[PDB]
Order: sequence, then C-alpha cells, then structure tokens
Amino acid sequence: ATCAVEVFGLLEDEENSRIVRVRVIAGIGLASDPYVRVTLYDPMNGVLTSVQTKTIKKSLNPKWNEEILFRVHPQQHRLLFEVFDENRLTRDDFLGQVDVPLYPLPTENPRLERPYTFKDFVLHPRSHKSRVKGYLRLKMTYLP
Ligand SMILES: [Ca+2]
Ligand SMILES: [Ca+2]
Repeated sequence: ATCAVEVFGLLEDEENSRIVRVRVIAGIGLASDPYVRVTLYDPMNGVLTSVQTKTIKKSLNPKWNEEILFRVHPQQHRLLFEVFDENRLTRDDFLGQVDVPLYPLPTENPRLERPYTFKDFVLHPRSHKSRVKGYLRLKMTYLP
C-alpha cells in the first residue's frame, strides 16, 4: 500500500546476499485458471518462503507478467516454480514445475533501461500421475 514492491526471503542484506528480480512472464501451451507458486529454498534447510502470482481466469496461455523480488544467497538458494489450476471448491490441479539455480545471473545496469529478454523452461511432472505440457517463460536478474 505504501509498499509498491516487497522483497521476500532473507530479511536483511549480508556480504553473501543479492536481490534477484524474478519476472514470471507467461505460461505457454499449458495442459483453466492458472497461477504460479514460486518457492525459494535451500537444499540443506528446505523452504525459506513462497509467493503466489495472481490467478488468470480461463486461459491455457496466461500472461501473468508479474515480478517478484527475493533476497537470496545466490550460490546456495534455488527457486522451484509450480503452476496450478485454481479450483474454487476442490484441490488445485498441478500443471507443472521448473527448478533453477540462482547463480550465475546477469546484473542490471542502473543507468540503462531493463531490456526485454526471456528464457523458456520446459514444465516437468511432479509424479508419474502428472499430465503436464508447455513452458514457463521467465527472466531472472540481480539488482545493482
Ligand atoms: Ca479452475
Ligand atoms: Ca482449490
């Protein structure tokens, strides 16, 4: 409200911490009201936090175009993206996951405008039962 942009994850800056800007741009050819839960974790200690995007109603190609900032230990922490279909009266159906490291990533240049670029990541099953299709379009960069 007085905060336009929150930083999640580590609650203070240390020598070994950076802020990563995660753009959750779109889902492409998903298997329908999708959102993405973005979980920040450490292999040794498990989940630090998670943030959920808005839900896009009735779409197999949702354009969330949403940014989330996390304060992280870039060489230690990882991100798990899980896409779900929000169901009002039952369990939300799983539409796939992507799991990525947080180093190396480009650092933003404060003097220049952030260019639009992206990478597509194939969505993966979470069990033999998952029926998953398509890609998650993302961009991750460090703040100066
Ligand atoms: Ca639904
Ligand atoms: Ca539900």
